[PDB]
Amino acid sequence: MASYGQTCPRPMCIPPSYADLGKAARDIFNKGFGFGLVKLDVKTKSCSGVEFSTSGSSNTDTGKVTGTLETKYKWCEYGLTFTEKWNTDNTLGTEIAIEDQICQGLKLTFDTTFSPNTGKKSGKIKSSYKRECVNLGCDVDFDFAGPAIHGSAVFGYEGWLAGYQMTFDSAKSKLTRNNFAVGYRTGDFQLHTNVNDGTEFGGSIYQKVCEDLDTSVNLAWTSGTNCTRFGIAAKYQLDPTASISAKVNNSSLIGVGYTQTLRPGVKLTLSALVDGKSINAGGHKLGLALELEA
Amino acid sequence: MASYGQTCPRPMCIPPSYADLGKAARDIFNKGFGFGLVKLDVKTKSCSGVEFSTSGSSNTDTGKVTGTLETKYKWCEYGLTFTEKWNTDNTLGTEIAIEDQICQGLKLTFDTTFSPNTGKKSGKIKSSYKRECVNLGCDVDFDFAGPAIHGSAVFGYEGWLAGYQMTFDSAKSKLTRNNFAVGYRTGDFQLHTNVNDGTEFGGSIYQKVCEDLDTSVNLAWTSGTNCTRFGIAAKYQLDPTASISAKVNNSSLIGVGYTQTLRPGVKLTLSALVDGKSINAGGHKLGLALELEA
Amino acid sequence: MASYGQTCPRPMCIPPSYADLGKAARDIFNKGFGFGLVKLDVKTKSCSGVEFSTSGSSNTDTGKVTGTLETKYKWCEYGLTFTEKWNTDNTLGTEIAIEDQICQGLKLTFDTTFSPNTGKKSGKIKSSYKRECVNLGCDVDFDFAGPAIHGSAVFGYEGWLAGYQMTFDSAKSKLTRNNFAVGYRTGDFQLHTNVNDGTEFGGSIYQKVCEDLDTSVNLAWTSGTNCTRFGIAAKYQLDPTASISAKVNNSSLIGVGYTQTLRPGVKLTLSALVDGKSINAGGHKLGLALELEA
Amino acid sequence: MASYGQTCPRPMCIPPSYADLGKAARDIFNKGFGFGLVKLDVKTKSCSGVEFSTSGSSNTDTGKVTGTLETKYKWCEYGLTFTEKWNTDNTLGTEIAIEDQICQGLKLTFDTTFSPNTGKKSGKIKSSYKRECVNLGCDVDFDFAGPAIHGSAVFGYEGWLAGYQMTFDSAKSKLTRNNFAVGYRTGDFQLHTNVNDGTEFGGSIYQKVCEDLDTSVNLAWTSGTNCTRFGIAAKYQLDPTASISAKVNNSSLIGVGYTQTLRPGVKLTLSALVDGKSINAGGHKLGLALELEA
Amino acid sequence: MASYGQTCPRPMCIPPSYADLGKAARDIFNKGFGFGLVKLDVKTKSCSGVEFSTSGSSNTDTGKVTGTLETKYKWCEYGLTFTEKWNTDNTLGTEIAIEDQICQGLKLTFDTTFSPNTGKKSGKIKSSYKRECVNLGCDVDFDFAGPAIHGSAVFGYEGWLAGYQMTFDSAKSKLTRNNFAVGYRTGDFQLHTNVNDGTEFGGSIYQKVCEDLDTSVNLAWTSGTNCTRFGIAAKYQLDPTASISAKVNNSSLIGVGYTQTLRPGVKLTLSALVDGKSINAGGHKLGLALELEA
Amino acid sequence: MASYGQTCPRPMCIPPSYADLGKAARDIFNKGFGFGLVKLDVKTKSCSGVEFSTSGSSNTDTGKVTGTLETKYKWCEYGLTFTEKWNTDNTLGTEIAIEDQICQGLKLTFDTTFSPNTGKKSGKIKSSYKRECVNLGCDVDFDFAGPAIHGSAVFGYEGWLAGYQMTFDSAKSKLTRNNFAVGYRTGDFQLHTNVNDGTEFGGSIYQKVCEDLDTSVNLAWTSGTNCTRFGIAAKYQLDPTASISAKVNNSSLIGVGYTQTLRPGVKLTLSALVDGKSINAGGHKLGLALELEA
Repeated sequence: MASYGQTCPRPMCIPPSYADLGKAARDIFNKGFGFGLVKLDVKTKSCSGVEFSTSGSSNTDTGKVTGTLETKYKWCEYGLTFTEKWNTDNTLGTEIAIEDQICQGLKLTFDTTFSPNTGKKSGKIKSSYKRECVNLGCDVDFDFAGPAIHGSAVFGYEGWLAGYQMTFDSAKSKLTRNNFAVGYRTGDFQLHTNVNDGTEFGGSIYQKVCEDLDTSVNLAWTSGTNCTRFGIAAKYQLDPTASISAKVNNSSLIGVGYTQTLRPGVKLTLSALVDGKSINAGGHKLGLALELEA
Repeated sequence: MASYGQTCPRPMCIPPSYADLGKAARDIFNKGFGFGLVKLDVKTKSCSGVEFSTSGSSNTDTGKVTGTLETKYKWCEYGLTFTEKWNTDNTLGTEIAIEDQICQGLKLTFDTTFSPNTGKKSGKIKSSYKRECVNLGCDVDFDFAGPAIHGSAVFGYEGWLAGYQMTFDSAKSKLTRNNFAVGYRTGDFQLHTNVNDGTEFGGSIYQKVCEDLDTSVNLAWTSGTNCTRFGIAAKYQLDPTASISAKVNNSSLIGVGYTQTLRPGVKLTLSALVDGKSINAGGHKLGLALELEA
Repeated sequence: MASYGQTCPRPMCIPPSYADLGKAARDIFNKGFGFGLVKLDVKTKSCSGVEFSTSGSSNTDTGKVTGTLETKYKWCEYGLTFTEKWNTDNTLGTEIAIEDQICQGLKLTFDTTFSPNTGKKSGKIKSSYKRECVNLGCDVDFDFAGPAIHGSAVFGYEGWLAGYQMTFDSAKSKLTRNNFAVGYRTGDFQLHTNVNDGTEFGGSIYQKVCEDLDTSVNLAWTSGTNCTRFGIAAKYQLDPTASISAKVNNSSLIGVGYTQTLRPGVKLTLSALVDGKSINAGGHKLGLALELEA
Repeated sequence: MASYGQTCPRPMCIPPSYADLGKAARDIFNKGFGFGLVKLDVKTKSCSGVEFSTSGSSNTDTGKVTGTLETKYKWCEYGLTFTEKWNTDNTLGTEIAIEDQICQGLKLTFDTTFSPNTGKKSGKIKSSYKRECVNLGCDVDFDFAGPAIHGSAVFGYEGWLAGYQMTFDSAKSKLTRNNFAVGYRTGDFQLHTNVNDGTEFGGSIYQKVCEDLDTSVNLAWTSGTNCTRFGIAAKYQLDPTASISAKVNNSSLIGVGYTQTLRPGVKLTLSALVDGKSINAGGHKLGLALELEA
Repeated sequence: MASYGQTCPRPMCIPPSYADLGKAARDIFNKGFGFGLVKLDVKTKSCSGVEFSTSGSSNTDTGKVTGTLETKYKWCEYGLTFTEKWNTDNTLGTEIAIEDQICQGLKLTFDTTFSPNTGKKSGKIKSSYKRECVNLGCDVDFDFAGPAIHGSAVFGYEGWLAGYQMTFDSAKSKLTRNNFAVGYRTGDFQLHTNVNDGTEFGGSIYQKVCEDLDTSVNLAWTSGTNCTRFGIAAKYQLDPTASISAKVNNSSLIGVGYTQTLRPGVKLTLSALVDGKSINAGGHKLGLALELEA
Repeated sequence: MASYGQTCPRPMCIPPSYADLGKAARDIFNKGFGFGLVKLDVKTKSCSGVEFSTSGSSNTDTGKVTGTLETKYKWCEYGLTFTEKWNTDNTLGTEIAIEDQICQGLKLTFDTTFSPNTGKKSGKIKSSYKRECVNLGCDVDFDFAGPAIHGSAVFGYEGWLAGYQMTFDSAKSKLTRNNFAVGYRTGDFQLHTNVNDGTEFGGSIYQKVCEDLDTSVNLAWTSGTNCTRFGIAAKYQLDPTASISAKVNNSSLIGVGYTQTLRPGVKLTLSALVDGKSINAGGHKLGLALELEA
């Protein structure tokens, strides 16, 4: 038996990171929609252990066309991942990730970025620990007149979750953000509630309804006022190579979308947003995306 | 077989004193850090049965430089220890300890102190009894318009602990403090919860994670309010002659430290505290300590 | 038979890199001389697969004494070399080289450097491919408001060589340097001619004369003028543990030097430069170096 | 046959360092006497490769009691010695020595010292080369507004010795001290003469007289005057575990001393100095020392 | 072989003390004559290690009869001599001598005297060192408003002698007397010349003439004048138990004397002085002495 | 049967001298304590019949360091003791004692002292007669404008004692002191009462309590007043090489002390005095003494 420097079970006795709380509900509301943009994603791999990914994007509301290119090298025998990246704003950088090299359940990542537009150099060091019933870590952001420290932890028991996230500014030695959350998760549904700085509140519901149907509800409100926001969304698997999705915001905003697999490895997504009830006499938006993986 | 005036097993079937409850977790949070101070510890011994110890200390937040010098004589054949002490505030004194002389598991200590700064004389008499599953005792503080009586006891069973601590003022014939605690201990972990006077509550978790890694969690809260405090700490053995430690407080205070053995008998410790997120724009503190044992 | 991702013969059917063109002639003019400096080179190895190297240096014309220390780890079973480095200007760094891991004849190197004097971080990624009759590659320099791209290639046939070297500045998207070279090589002699940016021209001759005698000639000139420079040098093996060298520059500068093996593994070098014809009534320089390898 | 980076014979075809010239005569005059002080030397070793040494000292003419403690680690397989040190003035430090690691006959030592009394940090780098008929080296002292360079060399032939020592101040770029010496050595006797800066002159004679008798003569004088100083000393082995010594200074100062081995590993030394002819009506001094080695 | 704290040969490779220079010539002129006095010397010894000596004396020119009594104890096993003394002027005292106890050739003596006539107490400490070719020492006289220091040394080579004697007054810190001498000695003759304070000069000749005949010459003169003094003396062994002596002074003073052994252990001496040429019509003097040793 | 000039039995049918009345009680109160002083006692003997004793002493309340040296010669075959003495105040002297030489039970002592500090000479003649049931004698003190006569006698019967002591001044022919005493003695206890000049009264009780325990009581009072003084003391043998003692004075003065034999012939004594009840806020005193007998 190999020795251990830390112990953990297989998922899902290990909780989500703070950032992942509510992810399933969020994916129903976010994935499948691309309103206002045209996106192009080309992914390829080589047997040498290198993956490539290029992502193009055109924003209808700015007229700007942008994109990012990444190359990733996977040292499977070491637990090391090396990434090279470039984008259209001439920002370039390198990322190095370490997994289970120090102790089991430990992930360490170094992110260094440079931008010749100004000559600015900056970066981040991330650390994350996964163990039975706990998911904890911290990102430290190194920049001019920084660093900033972003700590977090989630813990749980018998499907119940709770946790926090805090951001500190070391140039002031002050806390600038303090978020908290609670919830419950199982295979069929997830329930989440949270607060940001004691002022912004909200939550979400994720629910499996049928084998082909995933639904969710988002809630939000602001302390000191009577303003509340909400919405409902769903994703329906039409067939093995097709799906539809839609969502309705309390502000009468209705999103729709459709994804179709054209060929295994090839997926096409179309979507649109309508401003009710003034349609088509308002801010109608459309989107298109094509993804190809080799 | 020698006769007995009291009986006890070898540790650890004998519980910790009330004061020692949670010690392992506390050491992770306290040892290895010296923020704000420079400390110098010189220890020597002689084959005549005398040990000497001198401890220097400089506090960055006051500008004061202080220190203490002690001489200890060990009468190994009698179970008696005699200590002479002096410090920079001109306080001088004598301590006499008696171990297993009266009955097995019994420790008696006499502590007499004098300060020419005022001419004040005061002292303490301590008594502590160790037996199977019980650790009980009392310190009596003799001073002007005293004495005060500080009693305590811890008991346990199959790794479970419980106990109390009480302070009485004999000049009033009243109880002034009443502390309680419960917990569990084993080789791999310790769990402790306590209360002071029914108002201050808290606890701690000690956990061995890996052979080279010791971690802990501290909790605290105050009755009548919603104020809670907490923090997480760890100590990692980098190599046989080096270690690192760190701790994070809920108030965004991050402590770091490093200890290195320079030579067997010689240890160097460096540490610092950063006030997140305003760093370096806040109350940054550093520490340094060197210890030499002959 | 192992598969191949690239093919090459044994040297010397594989040409030198652009940087190595003319190396043999250059070594006669450079090696064996240390005018103006005192140098100390200590090299050691351990059976654990680690090599150490420390190099001290004192420059008579500045009064500065400097040096560098390196540690190298050779993963012979992987084709990987890991280097740690530090120097007197407080520059520190890490280098990782990969050889024949991707495909045969391919060398990849990652060079990361940090200097706390300013907090600056920078580095290089190098790639070099060796194949029958071709030696090609590129160094990319990543820095503030960079990167710079330094490409090169040498090719040949039946002893004949030709190649180029180009430097580009990606922050401008311009070529900044374009060097070209031609030549011929065999066991007994080498002939090289080159040009830098169409303005600086030069070349060299390497010739074996006798078993104990290596000689060479350097030539240079600048476009737009009548200024030419040249010199002649030689190295003579006096005996198995001793050698002498000398060189004469067209500007009447005469270099001399002597190397002696004191013990296998131990070499002592002395040298001097005289400013003719005003000697000793001019800028006379001396040098000394001792190298020990364990 | 192992390779060599330098060559040397066994002693004594390798001369003493400049500092060691006249050492045998000096030991007769210095060793065995401790006038005015009480000294205590405890030395111990452990099979783990660590040696410990503690030295106490009481000076009758100041009333001060002081001392030093050192720990030494011997990496016999590497040629490396690591020393940790502390003393009563709160000065602490580390020394690292390297022997025959670079090349044969080469010794390199790094000495770093810190004193919290002021917070001052300083140190030295030493280099010494031993070869047939030559002993050369240099100590560089790194301090505030330094460094100072202390160079030296001794050479010889057929028992004859000669050499020099020079100190330079790099903050001035000037020589501050220039010492020279000549002499002769054999098994039975040694003759030494020297000069410091052209002003202070002196010398010594060492002579074996009988198997149990070692004698010596010291001479000194100052340029520009008629002032001369001298003295004669001897050491006599009374028996295998006892010896006596004495010395007479031209200023009528007579030193006496006696050493006795009490047990192998245990040595006791007593000594005294009398101011002739006014005895006992003058500055009579006594000394005592005990040394124990385990 | 016993150890040595000092070394010396047997006499006569060790010179006489300053006070002993010329002693042989002086004995011819002094011994055997007792003009003007009657003397009685009784010496006894006991097997217990105690010697006694009583000396009576009557001076014809004063009419006073005096005497001294001494008791001496010889601690042969220690090298210690203890003497008790009393005389007719009521002066009493104690003397302690130490020989070869400290180091070989070293003699130390303590002389304490008391006189109830006045109640005065005073004394001397003497130190004398005998070594090959050197005889050195010092007497320190401790009295009211003293001490006085009387230093001396004699050295020689191949029969040649030279030396000095100086007296200092420590209450003034001045030299009060400075004597010098030179000479030659062998078995057959001795030659001595001296000076006291640069003013008084003189010398003597000792010569063996025949087996039964010892002769000598005394010389003296004073600086600043033409005054010289001299005389010639001789001692003749008449038979094994009888001898005659005589001396003539330049001032026409002729001394004669005769000694006879009456019985072994018993000696009778008669003598007279005649004032030439006015005899018997001048200051004629006679003497008588009897000595008995048991 | 030898003739007798006086007759007496063996002790204790012969009473103590007046000065020895109450000695056992006094020793409990005096011996074992040295408050305020450091004392050093070195005693040696030689087989030649000479004993030496040197006693050093440092008084904390004056800062003066003093001492005495004595040499004693024992003429065992004669009944004669001869003592030579010197001390730090430059007082010197001789003592001669005669025992049983005149008649049995008779002791005669001559004590002569001189001090060069003034030139003063003085002394004493003592005479003491021991017989069945009587102990009588007289000391005569001879000094300037003296002598003084100090007579005494003690007599007894069946354990009962009585006696007197008187001092007369012969320069006045008057009695100056007249002391009287009565008491009882046995092996287990002693009772004593006395009066000095009819004004000072007191007494003591000595009692053996246990084999290892000796106790006593002191009483005193002054005629004409109501002032009384008293105290209680004890000595306890802790073991064959250790003892403790203590005493309490009516004026709240508590003395403590401890003696330990370190080695046969070597004894170490520590002691202290505390001023009750103001401790430690009063005239606390400590003492130390070491005695070595060879």
